[PDB]
Order: sequence, then structure tokens, then C-alpha cells
Amino acid sequence: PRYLKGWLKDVVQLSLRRPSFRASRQRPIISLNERILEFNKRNITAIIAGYDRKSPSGLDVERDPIEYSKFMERYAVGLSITTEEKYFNGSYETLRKIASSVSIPILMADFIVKESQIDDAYNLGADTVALIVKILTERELESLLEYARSYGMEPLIKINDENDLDIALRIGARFIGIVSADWETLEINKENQRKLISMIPSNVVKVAAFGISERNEIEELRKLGVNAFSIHSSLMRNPEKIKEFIL
Repeated sequence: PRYLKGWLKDVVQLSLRRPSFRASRQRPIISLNERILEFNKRNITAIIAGYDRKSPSGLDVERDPIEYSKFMERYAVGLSITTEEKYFNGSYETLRKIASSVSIPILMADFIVKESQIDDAYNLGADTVALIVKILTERELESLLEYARSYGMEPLIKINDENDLDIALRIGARFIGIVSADWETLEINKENQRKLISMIPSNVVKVAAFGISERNEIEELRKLGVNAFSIHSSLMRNPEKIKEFIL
């Protein structure tokens, strides 16, 4: 990975050490990005509903992940399941249980820095993963992008500034997440958002991520060309808001 400091470095060191999970996938790949395109064509608001047991910024929601997913399965274009253990209280076994329980696309939300974690996602039933430009060298990015593609996954490339975007297009990303967060503190930061989204090629499926809590935010972003919306925290705290977000 790249030179890093603080909590982000720590989670990356953790992820480098993550042992591989023994499992055989009993479910086909259900393309998240293609299902986003079908929602777009059918005029249905595409929400990617996230499950986080905890977050490093102090989210702590006990909430059964199976019932949460089956509920979200009715309204969501896809699920985003965080499997990172230390800061998010996630697990591989939670993802496996949910993957057996739902027939919509699942993105494994973790800090991917090695091929083994892509084997894991695949073997556990995930349909895709995200790759973070801030933590990966462009050579690691290129390598992991091809590795995921060889499994039939189109990964979401997560960017949060103009340099990240330049790298994502260089590697030929077709599935981009615009993260409106400061990586150091995980405070919402929507300064770059509207200008980053305006730079993205129209043939790339764009996902807005982080700090989305209102339908107005979603509506404004749909007019700016955003294809889908990743929402974690607001939905963990109030699962019924999914019925508002798709209005």
C-alpha cells in the first residue's frame, strides 16, 4: 500500500494480516453496476444500503443483520456489508449468512490491499468489492482491478479528490464512488463533491458515498448525473428511511 499514518495505516496493516476464509460460493455473481443501470433505465432510485455493526466515529447499533438485509432487499439496488473487524465490528461470517439470505448484489465493504481478500469476498458470496485510491499504489490498483475482473466482478473505485479521479480513469475504472469524507477524521466534507461529479465521464457509473441523510441531497445529485447512492449510518439508525430515500 501507499505511505499512510494514523487509523487508516493501522486498518491497512490489519488487512494485510487478514487470514483467508475457507468457503465455496453457492450463488452466482449478480452485477451491482449493471443492476444500477437497469434501475436507472426503469427510473427507480438506486440505494446501496450499508450494514455497519459499529463505526470508528462512534456508531453502535445492535440490529439483526439478517432481518435488516431481508428488509433492505425489497427497496435497495444492492447491499454493502462491512467485514472489517477492529473499527467496524464486522465479520466474514456475517457476510456469508446474509449472502445466503438475499438475492440482490452485495458489495463487501472493507480495506482491500491483497488478492486474498478478493478470494474471500468471492468465496463468501459477494458480487463486488471497493478499492480505495488513497491506500493503494496505482500498480496495486491496476493489479487488483484485473484480479477482481477475472472473477467477473467490476469493483467500485473509491476516490475523494481530483488526483484520485485521474488515477481511476488511468486504470480504466467503469464504476466510481465519490466519497465526501475527510479520511483523517471521517467528518463529512462535501466541498469537492459537486466539482468531482462534474468531471466524471458519462459512461462511468457514479456512486455518491458518505454523509447522505436526506432525500433532497439524493434528488440534487440525481440531476447532477449520479447513478446510485451509498447510505450506511442513516439507515442503520432508521431502516424505515429507505422508504423515504426512494420517493
